[PDB]
Parts: sequence; C-alpha cells; structure tokens
Amino acid sequence: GLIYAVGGYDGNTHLNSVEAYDPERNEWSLVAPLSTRRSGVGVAVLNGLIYAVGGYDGNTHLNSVEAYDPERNEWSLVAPLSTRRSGVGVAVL
Amino acid sequence: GLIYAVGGYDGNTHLNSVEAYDPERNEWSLVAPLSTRRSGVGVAVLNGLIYAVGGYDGNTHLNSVEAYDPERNEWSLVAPLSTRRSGVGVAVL
Amino acid sequence: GLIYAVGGYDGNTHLNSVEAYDPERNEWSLVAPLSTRRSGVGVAVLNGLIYAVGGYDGNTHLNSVEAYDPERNEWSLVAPLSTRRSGVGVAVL
Repeated sequence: GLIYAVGGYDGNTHLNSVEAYDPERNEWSLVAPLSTRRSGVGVAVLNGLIYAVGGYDGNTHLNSVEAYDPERNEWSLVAPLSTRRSGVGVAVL
Repeated sequence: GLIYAVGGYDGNTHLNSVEAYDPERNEWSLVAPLSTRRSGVGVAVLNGLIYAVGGYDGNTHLNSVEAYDPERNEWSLVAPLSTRRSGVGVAVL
Repeated sequence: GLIYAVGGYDGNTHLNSVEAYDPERNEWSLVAPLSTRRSGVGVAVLNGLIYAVGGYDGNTHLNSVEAYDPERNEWSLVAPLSTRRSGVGVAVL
C-alpha cells in the first residue's frame, strides 16, 4: 500500500535515492538507495520485491537490474539484461 | 479496465493531457489534464486513484505529485517528493 | 510471473527488442520485438496482454500503440493515441 519513487534526475544529478509514499499520512520518506544512480529506469513489482531495470547512471546506459526487499530495506543486484536499456518500459505478466 | 496515458512529450510541447484506452472499443479518449505538464513522469495506481509522480514541465524538473480520481474526473496535488525526479520509476507495494 | 523489459535506448540505437525475466532461474531471454523502436515508452498489462504506448523510434515521437500476446509471442498495432507521447506514464485502472 505504498508508492515507491525510484531514481530519476533532479536538476543536478542522476539519482540513486528511493522514497516511499504513504497515502494514509500524505508523506514521503527516504529508504535505502539503489546500488547505482538510475534515471530512465523501469520499475515493477513481483513476489513482494521491487525490481529496478536498466536506466542511466550519468556515466553509461545500464543493463544492470536490482531488486528491493522492503522487509530488509535492501537492494541486491541480479542478472542483467541482454542489452543496456534506458527509457525502458517494464511490466509483469 | 482502462489504460491511462499520462503526460509525455510530443514533437512540440511537454504535455499535461491525459487519455484513456478502452480495449473493448479500441478507442482512446481525452479526460481531465494534469495541473502541470509532465514528461518523464512515473505513474502508479493505488486505492482506485492514479498518481502522477514528478517529471518535467518544460521549465523545471518536478517534485510535485498529483492524484486522479476517475469518479470525479479530477486531479489534485498531494505531498511532493523530497527531491525533484524526472525519468523516475514508480511502483506500488 | 515474468518481468518484461520493452524497448529503450542502449548506447547506440533506440530499441525494438523485448526480453523477459524469470525470477526462478535468474535469467532474461529475448522474445518477439516491437513493430517499432520505442524509448520513453509506457507499458501496462491488461487482460493478459502487454501494451506498449508511445515512445520515440529515432525518427519521431510516437502516437502508436501495440499489444503483446505471450501465448503467441506477437505484437499487433491497435488504435493510436490522440497525440504523440514519449516519456509517457501508463497505468491500468
């Protein structure tokens, strides 16, 4: 029941930070950041984990993928994509 | 059972417009626009509302967030992110 | 139970390729590509299909929309948006 906002680009850097919105309280709070800065990142939820797929870290388009476990507040890197992808769409089916 | 397309960038302006697709009829129709133009916007659905998170309005990267109620066809602004984020990934967990 | 990564931009071209992640095996595999290269594409899942909405193909911002049927491994084009939209957010409600 939370909305997670993962990465992106502010007016100054590509972001590794992640924040979560609680609609009951109308508040966002920062949680554990990604391993890598990622804008243009695709995000999906599968088996209670949040996957962050691809993006751009300021230095290169990314093929890496990492998964967030809310029960532990940590991200871990998993198998990368076949190709670097920023501006990627992600869905779970 | 509708697909909402929120904001974006055409070949001429960043967009505040929003349109909804009905697969039964293979048609898109325009609904109420966002308060702000937003490309690179993250969108998620929680408690029957559509949240539009961050993006870019042509003038600045955005920390603002707004929520759409389909029963009223209106968007309203809620608490902003801690940081401006365009190219942000959003998921609900 | 798979995560699909649709389109995007590598360090060399806008992408029509699509790959699917199986968390049980920690592997991605390439499936049928989109009709069009699409970065900045919005993706959502409705009635067992994956919709790819808008984006950019290297030549132009896109109003086209296509839908993937995993049982047939094919994409087909459906009704386009009213407006070209890349950097578009997409959700299903």
